[PDB]
Amino acid sequence: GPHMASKSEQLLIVVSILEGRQFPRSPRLSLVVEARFDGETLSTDPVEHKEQPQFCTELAWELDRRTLHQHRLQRTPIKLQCYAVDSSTSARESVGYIVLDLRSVQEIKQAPKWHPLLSSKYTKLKPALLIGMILEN
Repeated sequence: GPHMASKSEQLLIVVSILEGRQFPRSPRLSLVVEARFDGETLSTDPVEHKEQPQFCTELAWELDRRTLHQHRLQRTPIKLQCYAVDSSTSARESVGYIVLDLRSVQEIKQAPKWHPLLSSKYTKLKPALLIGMILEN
């Protein structure tokens, strides 16, 4: 009819923020990673600003397969920013960003990979995040 409903499988996109490398050791600071996908922001809880920070957090969004297909075609990003948080002054500062896209994410799983932070505040070495991305069921 003139109005047509749509049905497709409900899915979870799960982004795993596993760990970092090549950060400066900063005992006064912590690190938070925030991810935004399609106007929905999720954040890790602060972890120590070690050289190899242990984020160990999954961030999950729900969508259906037809909406996912559209996001692939539009190359809708999952936008990550990494923040150094200074609890002594309740301040934070972006120390770099990563842009992920879903073009390849599938049930058929892919191994996590290292993504360097772009526009990094920490210009010695190459700070990076180990990130996994999967479609769950």
